Amino acid sequence: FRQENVDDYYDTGEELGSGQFAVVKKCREKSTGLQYAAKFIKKRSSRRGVSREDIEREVSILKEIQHPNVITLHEVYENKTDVILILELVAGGELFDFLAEKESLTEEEATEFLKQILNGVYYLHSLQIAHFDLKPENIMLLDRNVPKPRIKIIDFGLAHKIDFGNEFKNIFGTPEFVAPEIVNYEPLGLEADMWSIGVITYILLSGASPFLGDTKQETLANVSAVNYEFEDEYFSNTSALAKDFIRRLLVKDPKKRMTIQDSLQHPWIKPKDTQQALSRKASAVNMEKFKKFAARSVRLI
Ligand SMILES: [Mg+2]
Repeated sequence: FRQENVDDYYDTGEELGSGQFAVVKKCREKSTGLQYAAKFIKKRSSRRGVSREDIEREVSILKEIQHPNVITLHEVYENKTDVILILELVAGGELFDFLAEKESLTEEEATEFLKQILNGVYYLHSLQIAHFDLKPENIMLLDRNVPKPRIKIIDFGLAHKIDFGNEFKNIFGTPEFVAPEIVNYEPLGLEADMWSIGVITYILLSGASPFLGDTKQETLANVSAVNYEFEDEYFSNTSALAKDFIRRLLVKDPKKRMTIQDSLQHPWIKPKDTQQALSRKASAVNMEKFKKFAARSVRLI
């Protein structure tokens, strides 16, 4: 990690964000004039700060990843109190906020945006990296003011390189979005991201959250038992192909769940014939419900 003062290389401005042991400022690199985001992460052994091990794992994954749909790490600095990630400036806001500004969305147009999400995940999974926190607030746009906005997956704070010879178990993430193996403290791997893609998709089409209960206890029980329905109220204009794609992801047994590669060949994403393309063209997002959803931190432990 770079030992120089980040201020010698960057001018820093306004706060873009803050979470528990971090703050994000917009910054401009002095030698090039280009803008980035600088995330200052408080170093911890002490119940304040992020552990060295977690900081290093997240940085080691960011340094590896280079793909148009995943946020890029520029440089990393360190002083006595922080680690500072200089990151690509991802300034278009959340995908669902952007989609909720539109009047309508066919299933065909929704798959367009989903496909960029699938391609970023396809790349991560091909490097044996599980993201482990896929949910709408981690799916952003690079710049909303262009003909075809680019999706960026962000926030690799929970990402792990999958180790063939050693099971990984942990309890983390947001209850609405975590796979049953996370709720049951079972072996975790790439499949958990696939389940969360199923949840993002179900919400994208309906504006409803599939497993959400009135309490945290109920949500977790719903997740663990895979207890969800496609209610007519929300899903009466959704194609059978959509619902099949979701059904193939929201699967208790991780070995039976569709993989990223399968997902990208699914006929709802890649129709094999005219009939399938027409079925997709005839269905559309429940935009009135989806707008309420977009207009509405939360942790497993
Ligand atoms: Mg986030």
